[PDB]
Amino acid sequence: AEKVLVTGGAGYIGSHTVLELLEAGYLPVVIDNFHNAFRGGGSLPESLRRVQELTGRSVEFEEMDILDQGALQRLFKKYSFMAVIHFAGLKAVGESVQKPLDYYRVNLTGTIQLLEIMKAHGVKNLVFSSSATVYGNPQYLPLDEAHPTGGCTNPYGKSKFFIEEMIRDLCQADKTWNAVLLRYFNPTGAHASGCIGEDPQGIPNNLMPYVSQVAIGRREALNVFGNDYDTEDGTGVRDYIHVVDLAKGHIAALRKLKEQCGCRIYNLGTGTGYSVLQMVQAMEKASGKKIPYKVVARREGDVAACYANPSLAQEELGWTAALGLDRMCEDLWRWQKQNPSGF
Amino acid sequence: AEKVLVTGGAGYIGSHTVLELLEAGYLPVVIDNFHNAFRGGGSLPESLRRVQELTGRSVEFEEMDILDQGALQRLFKKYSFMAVIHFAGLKAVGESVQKPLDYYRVNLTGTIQLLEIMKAHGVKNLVFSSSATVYGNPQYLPLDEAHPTGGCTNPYGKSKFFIEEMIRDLCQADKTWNAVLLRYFNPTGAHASGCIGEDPQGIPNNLMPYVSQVAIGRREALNVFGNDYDTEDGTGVRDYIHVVDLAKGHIAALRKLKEQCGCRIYNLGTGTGYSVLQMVQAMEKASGKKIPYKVVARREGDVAACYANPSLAQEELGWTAALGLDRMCEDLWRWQKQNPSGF
Ligand SMILES: NC(=O)c1ccc[n+]([C@@H]2O[C@H](COP(=O)([O-])OP(=O)(O)OC[C@H]3O[C@@H](n4cnc5c(N)ncnc54)[C@H](O)[C@@H]3O)[C@@H](O)[C@H]2O)c1
Ligand SMILES: NC(=O)c1ccc[n+]([C@@H]2O[C@H](COP(=O)([O-])OP(=O)(O)OC[C@H]3O[C@@H](n4cnc5c(N)ncnc54)[C@H](O)[C@@H]3O)[C@@H](O)[C@H]2O)c1
Ligand SMILES: CCNC(=O)Nc1cc(C)on1
Ligand SMILES: CCNC(=O)Nc1cc(C)on1
Ligand SMILES: [Cl-]
Repeated sequence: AEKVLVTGGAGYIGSHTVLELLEAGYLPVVIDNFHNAFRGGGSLPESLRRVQELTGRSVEFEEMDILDQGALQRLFKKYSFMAVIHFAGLKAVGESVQKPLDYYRVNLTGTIQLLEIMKAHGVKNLVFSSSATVYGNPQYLPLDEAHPTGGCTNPYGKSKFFIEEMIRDLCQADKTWNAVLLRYFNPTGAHASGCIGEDPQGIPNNLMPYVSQVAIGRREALNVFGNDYDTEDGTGVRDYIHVVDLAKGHIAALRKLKEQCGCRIYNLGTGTGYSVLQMVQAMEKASGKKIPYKVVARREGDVAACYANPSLAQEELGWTAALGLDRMCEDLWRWQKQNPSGF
Repeated sequence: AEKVLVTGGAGYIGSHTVLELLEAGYLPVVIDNFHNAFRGGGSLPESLRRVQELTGRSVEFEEMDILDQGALQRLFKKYSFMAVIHFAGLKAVGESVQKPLDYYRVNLTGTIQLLEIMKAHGVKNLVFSSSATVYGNPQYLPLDEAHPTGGCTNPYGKSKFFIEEMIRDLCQADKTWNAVLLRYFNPTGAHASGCIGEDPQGIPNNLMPYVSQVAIGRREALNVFGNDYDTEDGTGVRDYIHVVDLAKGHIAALRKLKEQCGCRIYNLGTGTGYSVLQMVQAMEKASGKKIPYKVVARREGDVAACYANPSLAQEELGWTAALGLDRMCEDLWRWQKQNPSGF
């Protein structure tokens, strides 16, 4: 009878997490304003319509904006939530630099309003979908939870760090609160059905969607930003986690809340980084297609390598990533091939 | 003609700044929600009614909350502002620890909404009243504008740092913006008339109100947290600026905006810290009263000395603080004697 609110649940990570919630026997209620999700032929976002088909279970959904205080108040009176998993936000790094106020409005004001209504209704159990960009430029590797946070170099990253700090302070002030902050890097891959996945609008900003678009013929060549890094092959080494593993980590965090854990922070990841060229090669193998690329200048603010240590999650969340590079690529490619234009 | 919006202009630093604006020939419009200011017998806050009397000039005033987007929209259509000086916020360091969400809501969401409406109306000139607590615990002294920021532990400090970062990012994204961030420590004293000053606060940020209250006989003794610090007399050395000098610094910042300066950051202060015992002594002299004190243990997290270097402001704002510790004490005492319960 108690429900789990999932904000931004129509999106890439959200929709995968809704599916995992349903399969694990929880009752999700999703809100989304369709900022970055596709509308289906019915009331549901297309992603969540397919989730219903994939699971045989229904998703309760309300189209609303977390910036709408009155809608939030109504939502919290209407449903009895035992916890909230918070994905609603803006997440494009390049757009954040250009439009910082939008990022701070949606991410900060949105989160503060959510926390306020949660507090008002005594829902004091939160999984926050954070970002390992909060660690800033790596001072050692792999990044663990003891590594410094802050000194991010873009508004997106700062907004994530600021939210973490607000949550930490809330939990300090009220020990009844339980919150799990999950830090990870690049979600990749798709549900094994190939029926849902990441559906970028326009030219993709992340590597893997771009590479899949090259493979499918929609793009000519991948731009590789620098090949003179202090890495094995010269290209940037980055951290890629299968979205299904990531979604399962959000479930493990939800369960951790039941232990009355207070404020906890965990990295989610495989513990192994891959270079740009390693991902291209893996996508060529998965796709059976040539993926042309062109080396261009380093991108402002990029470092040689960043990857996370997931040992703490393994020990305290009972969680490990099961899906490796080839699976990420195979699952991405299936989504791409089955859905050449996305939703 | 063009006006200067002063948010939180009914409060202590705000009201003094309004008077300085009037004396310098600007046209102020104040907004305040009376969260921490006293209502007068007419439409104006008592502070601003007395400012009118002091200057012989009128202050326009609207009672509204910076959290109210619709009220902000109406305000910016109603008046034509050339610039905004932003004091509206919560500012009790001790209260922030107990109620962090309120600090983040008012300070962050309030500022974001202000910046958004400013952008929407092409008002791109801001003086932000910041806090030198953004430097965190001193790594060297005196603190200058090159010193690291962030690493504040209290929510108030963090909120101020986060606002600075949002403003910096806004100005990075739009070079047409001009903003001056003013960092200072503890305002004290009062207008020389003795007719305005700081009202009794719930949770003061500094010892001066307590010392004045001991001298007036409202309190028995001052608690001195430690007398074994690495300082000349063993008591903690802290940074105090006369509120009139502070207010004049906000005017200097306003003028700097005309230079199309972009984002600029200046410390304001006298350049010399004062110990607890020096303040006691100075208030004894000013008051002609004995001020008993009791040395108690150090407060966890307190440092021996913390004060700001104001050289950059002299060089680039043409501004110096002229009023010293004795004057701060004399002016505080006059306000206290003329107005034992504030307004
Ligand atoms: N994609 C990544 O690489 C990545 C990495 C680290 C962290 N994250 C975090 O995950 C979350 C985003 O998830 P995603 O990658 O699935 O992106 P996404 O854009 O696919 O999903 C976010 C969802 O939030 C919705 N939304 C946005 N603003 C909203 C608002 N004001 N009210 C209601 N709904 C709103 C969008 O419509 C979208 O459906 C954010 O918290 C982001 O910081 C993403
Ligand atoms: N007093 C200090 O020790 C100190 C030190 C450094 C910086 N500052 C900064 O100075 C400003 C506060 O000035 P002050 O010390 O004169 O305090 P104050 O409380 O006297 O003034 C702040 C004013 O803002 C008003 N206000 C609060 N919330 C508001 C809201 N939501 N909408 C509209 N009005 C609102 C209050 O009613 C008050 O009149 C803040 O920006 C604070 O961070 C103060
Ligand atoms: C989508 C555009 N291409 C890339 O993401 N290329 C990259 C990423 C990194 C790192 O280096 N080149
Ligand atoms: C509560 C009033 N007393 C003080 O503020 N005392 C102090 C302040 C510092 C510093 O050391 N003692
Ligand atoms: Cl369950």
